[PDB]
Amino acid sequence: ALSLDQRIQTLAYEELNKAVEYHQAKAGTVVVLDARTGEILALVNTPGRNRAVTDMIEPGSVMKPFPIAKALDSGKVDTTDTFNTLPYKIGPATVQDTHVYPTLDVRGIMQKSSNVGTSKLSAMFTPKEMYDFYHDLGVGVRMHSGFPGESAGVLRNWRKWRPIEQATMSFGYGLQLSLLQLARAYTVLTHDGELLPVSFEKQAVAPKGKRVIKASTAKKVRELMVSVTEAGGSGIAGAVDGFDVGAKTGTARKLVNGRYVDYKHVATFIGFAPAKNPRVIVAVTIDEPTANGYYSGVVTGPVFKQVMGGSLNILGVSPTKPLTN
Ligand SMILES: CC1(C)S[C@H]([C@@H](C=O)NC(=O)[C@H](NC(=O)N2CCNC2=O)c2ccccc2)N[C@H]1C(=O)O
Repeated sequence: ALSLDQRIQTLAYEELNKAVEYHQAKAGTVVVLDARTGEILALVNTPGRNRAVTDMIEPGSVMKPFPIAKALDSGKVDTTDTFNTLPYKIGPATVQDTHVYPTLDVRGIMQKSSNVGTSKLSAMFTPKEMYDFYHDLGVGVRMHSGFPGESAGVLRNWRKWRPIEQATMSFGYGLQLSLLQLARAYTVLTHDGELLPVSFEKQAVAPKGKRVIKASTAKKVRELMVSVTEAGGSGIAGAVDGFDVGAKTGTARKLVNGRYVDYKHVATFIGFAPAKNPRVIVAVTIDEPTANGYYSGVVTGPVFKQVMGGSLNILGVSPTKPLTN
């Protein structure tokens, strides 16, 4: 009846805890979705409540593939287009990357995780168009997974938005998602641009997605995302031997009385493989690591590596390129 694979479940548990202990972190979560059905194959939380469904976080940089997809789907951006990625101001506040480049093409924006570049891609759409796009991805939306305490997330209405909000949401702040809503949204990337329902039951009928982007655009985005796990990309720690992996890192500062603090982070890592035609999505978040680094790449990449590499094995998926080990 249940779609949870005990072997992936066990693997996800062990590796989650090994990372949480190692990094002296408060809490953490792993979800593993079927990339074409939305079946949950694994879902684990450090002890306590089912954080995967009940808790909402700001996605940060693991949001960025979505505005990017939107740009490309519209016809207004091509994958080769170059953008000005310098710091710029919207009223008082300033939008910037942690490493400054003067320009990046779209592929640069993904591989390096450019806040500015993502917000330049966002800025070509009306508030309504971005809202509608995030809503269609399930941001702020009940999933009816069948779990109790299901968080809807938060998606403030576009009629209310200050201009800075459009921009900050495009690179992941001022909006909130359960890790499970976030994994789900990635089915748009994996299921040829159709958002899938999520369920913990084996399903007897093909599930029907809602079309959000073209099949051609998901394909292009998945290829862009391979850059994240190769040299020059922020998720190199996440690479799995034998396979190209489309992934996205995200490190977020936390909100304490509504101001962002520089001594408290949430590390996230979501990816799928094989990149060209994925079978699986793996999502990791770890909250408030205190030892042995705080970046997505070093905190959540290794966890992802082991859960993805062990899932592909367990499901009888063969390596698509030769090992270098
Ligand atoms: C370190 C990174 C490469 S920057 C980028 C990105 C997305 O996650 N993270 C940020 O832009 C994030 N900013 C952030 O939290 N806030 C909150 C409100 N405004 C704002 O920008 C940050 C975290 C740590 C140091 C510097 C910046 N991805 C990181 C990755 O891959 O771990």
